[PDB]
Amino acid sequence: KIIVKHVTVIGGGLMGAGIAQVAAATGHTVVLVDQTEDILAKSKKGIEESLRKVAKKKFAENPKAGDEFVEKTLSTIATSTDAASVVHSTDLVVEAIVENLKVKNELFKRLDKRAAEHTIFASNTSSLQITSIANATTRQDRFAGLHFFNPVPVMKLVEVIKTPMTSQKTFESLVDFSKALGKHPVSCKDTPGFIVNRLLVPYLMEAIRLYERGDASKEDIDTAMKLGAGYPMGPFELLDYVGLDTTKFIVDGWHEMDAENPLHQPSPSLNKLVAENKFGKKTGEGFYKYKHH
Amino acid sequence: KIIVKHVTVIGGGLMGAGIAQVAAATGHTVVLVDQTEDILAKSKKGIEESLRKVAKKKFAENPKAGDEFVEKTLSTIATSTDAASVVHSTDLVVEAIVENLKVKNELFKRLDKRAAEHTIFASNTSSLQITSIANATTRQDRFAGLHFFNPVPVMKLVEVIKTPMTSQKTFESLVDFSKALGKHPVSCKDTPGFIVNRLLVPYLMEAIRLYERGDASKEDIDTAMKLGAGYPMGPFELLDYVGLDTTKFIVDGWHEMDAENPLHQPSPSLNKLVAENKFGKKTGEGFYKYK
Ligand SMILES: NC(=O)c1ccc[n+]([C@@H]2O[C@H](COP(=O)([O-])OP(=O)(O)OC[C@H]3O[C@@H](n4cnc5c(N)ncnc54)[C@H](O)[C@@H]3O)[C@@H](O)[C@H]2O)c1
Ligand SMILES: NC(=O)c1ccc[n+]([C@@H]2O[C@H](COP(=O)([O-])OP(=O)(O)OC[C@H]3O[C@@H](n4cnc5c(N)ncnc54)[C@H](O)[C@@H]3O)[C@@H](O)[C@H]2O)c1
Repeated sequence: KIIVKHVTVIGGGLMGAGIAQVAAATGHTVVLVDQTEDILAKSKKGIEESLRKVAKKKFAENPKAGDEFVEKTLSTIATSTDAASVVHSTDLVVEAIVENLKVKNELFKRLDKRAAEHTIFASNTSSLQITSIANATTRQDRFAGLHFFNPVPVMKLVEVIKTPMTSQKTFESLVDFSKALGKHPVSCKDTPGFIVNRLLVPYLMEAIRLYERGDASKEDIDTAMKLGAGYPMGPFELLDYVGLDTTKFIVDGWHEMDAENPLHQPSPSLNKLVAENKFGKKTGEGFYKYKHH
Repeated sequence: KIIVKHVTVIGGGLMGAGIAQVAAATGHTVVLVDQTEDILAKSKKGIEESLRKVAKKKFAENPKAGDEFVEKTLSTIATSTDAASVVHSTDLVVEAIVENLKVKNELFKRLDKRAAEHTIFASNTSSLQITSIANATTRQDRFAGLHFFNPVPVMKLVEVIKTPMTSQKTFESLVDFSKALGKHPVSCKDTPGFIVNRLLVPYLMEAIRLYERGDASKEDIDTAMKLGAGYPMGPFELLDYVGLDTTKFIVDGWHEMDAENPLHQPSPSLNKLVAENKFGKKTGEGFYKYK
């Protein structure tokens, strides 16, 4: 077996940055990639802030030990603006850039040419077909989905997505990598939503519909699911948390593919908030208003 | 206003006994009704056991008081095999009998003729139209749904289901009672599944379907929802907890009442387990095997 040691993370946004942090804090050598040296600087700055915050809590009894912990993790994270310049010596590429099929394919089609023969390619895409992105290369046996959850340093789950072309060898290596990250990998076919979103999102939509239908208030529904179902967050609270735009985008996709399916019918309230740019906790307001920090 | 103090709980089963216990534990006078003395005898025994299990921990430093707390509570629960003889002056009737609409209606239609004027009637039914029961009486203004969750003494949520005919006075009385029970009432219309089950059951069926499609294993799905969604139990673990037959029954109902809706399509796997009497934990086996 070829064990993942060097990881190239493409995209230093909410997800990528978190993936880089966890990979680096667990002993992997990482190269975080993004479009500009500024974006990278900002992303790395966010990773530091997050680590120091974790350190000031784990090593509360010893600041020096906390600093060392942060410095060692942070120092194993290099940054480059062109992934092509470093994949020839990387073991795994984890992509977390814009959720646009064409962009991702252009990305992987090119990297395919620079990457070492054993290099595995993985996409953290939530709504696109791993199979579609994989066929943008001739490395399908070494391509799969590696789906994380926000905040990455905190959420322990990772969905390892296998296309009909992914090799068992590629699959096992990602499972191993997942455990090496301190996460718990689960397996799922390359089907829309995979496991979590496929069971989570349609439920959140049903919650919105029960509310639009006026059967009960948002507040009551949230109370009902937290106390009655034991959920950490009521559905409206979670919607604002994951992002109403993020959610609408996923559902539009499903609706597009099967407009006749009632489960994916659009939500007026959801569309309205998104139109009004009320994306949730991101913009200080979604279905609920939040204290603009 | 109408302050509920004397309560009639019809049905001393899983839900019934729990409602009786919490009502009694919170200072209400309670009369528990069921079909036989043996059933009632066992129901009241289960209540005593549950109360004692608690007292032993809470009154460790003073067992005497603990036993008195239990004594007081049990002595505030009466039992009867004849509902009609009890409702003449009760403030509230909470029903939790077999999920059969006919039986329920006959029950309430009969009791409507016995209950005092101010008496409020309420059903704990999960998959039935509160309206399809209130109309079985002429007390529609004092009829509502009051849906509790198992274990009643643990679950703090209570869904107060109001119908178009339900009085506001009746509504606020049930809300006040819910709070008196130390519970937290939420409001919903007499729409199927109310809030909780309406949003939970279909999700659980979807989990089964993902499994039946061959997309992932039950274990991973369970793990996925626990770690990825922060749920206490994975869907299959929960299905076995709430009961597979219980669930199937609710899904079939919605399926018959609207066979066009994809969320209510029957599950081969679910039906099979029910057929071969594998109902979940309460049977030692459902999607998983226990003990
Ligand atoms: N945030 C979530 O809830 C979540 C959870 C799981 C998976 N995802 C998936 O992860 C991916 C990124 O999500 P995000 O929330 O981290 O996004 P984001 O907008 O926070 O960050 C994306 C980063 O990608 C960079 N980027 C865009 N195009 C690029 C290109 N051609 N080359 C290099 N870098 C490029 C941007 O500059 C940006 O810093 C998406 O595919 C999304 O569907 C999101
Ligand atoms: N998941 C649950 O267990 C749950 C949760 C919420 C609501 N409910 C609802 O609560 C009610 C009962 O559920 P349960 O789980 O307590 O059931 P159960 O079968 O444990 O207990 C019902 C009790 O009702 C008695 N009963 C039946 N018909 C009667 C009649 N005509 N008169 C007097 N007693 C009668 C039985 O003998 C039995 O002891 C149902 O309407 C159901 O839909 C169940």
